[PDB]
Amino acid sequence: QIRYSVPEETDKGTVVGNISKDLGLEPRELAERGVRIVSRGRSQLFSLNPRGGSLVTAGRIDREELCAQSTPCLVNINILVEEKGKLFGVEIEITDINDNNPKFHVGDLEVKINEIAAPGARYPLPEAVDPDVGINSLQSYQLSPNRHFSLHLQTGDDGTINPELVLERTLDREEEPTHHLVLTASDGGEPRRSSTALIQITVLDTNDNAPVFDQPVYRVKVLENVAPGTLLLTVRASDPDEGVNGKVTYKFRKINEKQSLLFHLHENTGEMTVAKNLDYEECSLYEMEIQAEDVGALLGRSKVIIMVEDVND
Ligand SMILES: *[C@H]1O[C@H](CO)[C@@H](O)[C@H](O)[C@@H]1O
Ligand SMILES: *[C@H]1O[C@H](CO)[C@@H](O)[C@H](O)[C@@H]1O
Ligand SMILES: [Ca+2]
Ligand SMILES: [Ca+2]
Ligand SMILES: [Ca+2]
Ligand SMILES: [Ca+2]
Ligand SMILES: [Ca+2]
Ligand SMILES: [Ca+2]
Ligand SMILES: [Ca+2]
Repeated sequence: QIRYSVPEETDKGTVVGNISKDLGLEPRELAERGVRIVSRGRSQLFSLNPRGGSLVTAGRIDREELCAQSTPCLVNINILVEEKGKLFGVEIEITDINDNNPKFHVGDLEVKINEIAAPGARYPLPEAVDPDVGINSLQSYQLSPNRHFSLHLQTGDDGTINPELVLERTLDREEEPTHHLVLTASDGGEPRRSSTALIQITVLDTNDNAPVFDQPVYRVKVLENVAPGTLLLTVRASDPDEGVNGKVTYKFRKINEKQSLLFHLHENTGEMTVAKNLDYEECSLYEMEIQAEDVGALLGRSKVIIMVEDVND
């Protein structure tokens, strides 16, 4: 019939309730009337103090290991007055305290997101478990300020929380490849508890940058009697894409139908040099079309105007 209560994580010899008064006895008589505890299970976590006629704690008491998720933490014990032959039921409540903040299961999480991803996409975030329940349980999720994302606290009829990261501004690894965000799980206590997990956004690459030359039109003036193999020009095209998507290949547009090449444009480094003596060819003005190509078959087109200056006259 009796109901007591006691805070958790308390010490040994801590009062639970004035049992001598509710038992119809007197303090000194507690040892005299031969009343003891019938220790069945968790009832062993308590002991009787016959000196002051009280029920006291005799071991470590923590709701997390005893009750945890259950809203009421109750321990029902049976106390027997033998001489009177009377039995009594004692229900004991346990107060939850804040000694267990919301802790994540991972200290970090990497989210691989491609640039091509349009706003509206969503990627799951870690969750922190709260051993304590109530106000001393997980209360909020805070996300460090960014420009491309937003913390969506999803909640269904299930009851629990689902923190998902929503993209609302397109990413671009050609500008910024990685991002570092902070996921703070907070708890309402005194002071407010909290833990944090790291969120690394790894922006994967897509081939969206087409090759683009340094100049629409390349211009060079060289004497006809210049030695073959002379470095006329160093052609270059830009492609900020990652690795294979950034590999640029330079070549003449009409390279396939040509017979004897007058100039050699290197496939990789794009170095344009003299192949044959320009004097014998007797050409005074060249206007050649060149192109640059990546593995995505994206083209860049440019021109090169070679003015050949005659010597002997
Ligand atoms: C998480 O947030 C709390 C405030 O809610 C801090 O007290 C704690 O140190 C951690 O930064
Ligand atoms: C949680 O987040 C904080 C940033 O507020 C980190 O400094 C900490 O190491 C933990 O990952
Ligand atoms: Ca506790
Ligand atoms: Ca607790
Ligand atoms: Ca807590
Ligand atoms: Ca891009
Ligand atoms: Ca790219
Ligand atoms: Ca490219
Ligand atoms: Ca000549």
